[PDB]
Amino acid sequence: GSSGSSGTGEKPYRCGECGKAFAQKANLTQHQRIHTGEKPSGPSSG
Ligand SMILES: [Zn+2]
Repeated sequence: GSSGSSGTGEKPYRCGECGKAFAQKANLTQHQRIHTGEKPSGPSSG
């Protein structure tokens, strides 16, 4: 999935666990997953 940089302003949505932010919820909701049960491997997806 090769895409560019979507034109989005500030981010109204701000995570509650850490305090992150995102222009769209879909981006945040998927982020919270990082907190929900910490894995041994860790968030790398490299
Ligand atoms: Zn967070």
